[PDB]
Amino acid sequence: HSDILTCTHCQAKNRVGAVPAGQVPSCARCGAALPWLHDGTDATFEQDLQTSVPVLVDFWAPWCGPCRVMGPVLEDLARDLPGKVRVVKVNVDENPRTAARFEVRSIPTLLMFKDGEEVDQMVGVTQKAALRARVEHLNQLS
Ligand SMILES: [Zn+2]
Repeated sequence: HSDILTCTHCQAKNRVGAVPAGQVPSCARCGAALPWLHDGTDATFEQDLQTSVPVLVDFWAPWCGPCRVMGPVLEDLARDLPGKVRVVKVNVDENPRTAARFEVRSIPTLLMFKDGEEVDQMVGVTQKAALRARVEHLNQLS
């Protein structure tokens, strides 16, 4: 599974799938760290968690009103913190095993993982500044 990550600096489209642990996606044209935001599936979820950077898993659905608001916020978060967070979007309509696994009840639900373990949970709309603060906090590496 692969997704296009667009470089903020030179505009290059970068098709990126699995990322070796210890590394973060970078632009193949100019070298800059990419905004690491992409779709995740039941099939890919365990691999999506195998990174060092904080992993922000966004359970969303087409019919969910607040998801239309939260999408752009997560997009800005990944752009502002390129390579310091991995945003994994999980369409619950299409990925029922992972939604059930984490006992998702409200849409949107945002879960934050660190080294494979759930470390935070945010139901409903969350301000981007609070998200940024929790991500930099986790980047202290704790
Ligand atoms: Zn670039």
